[PDB]
Amino acid sequence: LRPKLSEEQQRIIAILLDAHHKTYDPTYSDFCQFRPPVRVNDGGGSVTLELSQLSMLPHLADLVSYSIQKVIGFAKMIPGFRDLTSEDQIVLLKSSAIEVIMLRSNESFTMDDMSWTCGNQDYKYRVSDVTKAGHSLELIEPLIKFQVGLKKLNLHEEEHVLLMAICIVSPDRPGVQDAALIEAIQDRLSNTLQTYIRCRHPPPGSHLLYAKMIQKLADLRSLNEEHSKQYRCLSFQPECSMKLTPLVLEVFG
Ligand SMILES: CC/C(=C\C=C\C(O)(C(F)(F)F)C(F)(F)F)c1cccc(CCc2ccc(CO)c(CO)c2)c1
Repeated sequence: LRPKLSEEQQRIIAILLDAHHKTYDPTYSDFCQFRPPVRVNDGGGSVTLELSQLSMLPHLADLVSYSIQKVIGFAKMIPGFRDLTSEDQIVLLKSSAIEVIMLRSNESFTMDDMSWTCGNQDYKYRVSDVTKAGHSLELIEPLIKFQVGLKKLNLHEEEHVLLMAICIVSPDRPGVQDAALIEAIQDRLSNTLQTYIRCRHPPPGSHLLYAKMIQKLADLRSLNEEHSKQYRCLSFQPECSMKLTPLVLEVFG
């Protein structure tokens, strides 16, 4: 059966697409406002050198901080999100932050050279740039694999924004109070996504796509955990706080 999208589901998709268009700048025009990227010589991927310099951290931290602000903006536009208490809203935002950033960054990710390309050489981010910010291959390699896998799903923008919404409105996040309400909102979103795939996504992929998308959400949980561990290590580096931002410190601290 291929039921048609209800008027409510059509509205949801329209709202989410609009929300994304208002919070994701495909030209990355604000990136020049961040502290400048600095790339020190580290062909050997020396952890000691990377930690002593953290050359790319100010720039990446500003980019992630900027991204978190956009995600907060996007989340506020998710139908039903504002029906949640402020406490639950913040809990969901802090816990899904890095995951949603990983998902949204897929738009700049390119398989041409496996990088996040946001402009000229200066704003092209490779595995080496992320290691220069203090992260290790234990996170980066799996992240790249995740980006490629997501790219290969060839998601429609409608599916992309629904996936980000579903990621944010997860009832299984530690600290949530009204799990039932959150689950109701997520179910409304998941049903919209399943209905959309069944009647708008052409084969080969009309089906099976939903399961693959849900598996990406599970993958994100593992990446989230690894990122938290790496952030912990990074925070132990003296003077690291100045290289971050108040928003980043609160969300991951
Ligand atoms: C390895 C994971 C990570 C960031 C980690 C950052 C921090 O741990 C620290 F400290 F290092 F700064 C933080 F800030 F969290 F604390 C990361 C995840 C996904 C991508 C990228 C690459 C860059 C890119 C990001 C976001 C968007 C859009 O938001 C776009 C443009 O699409 C490009 C990096």
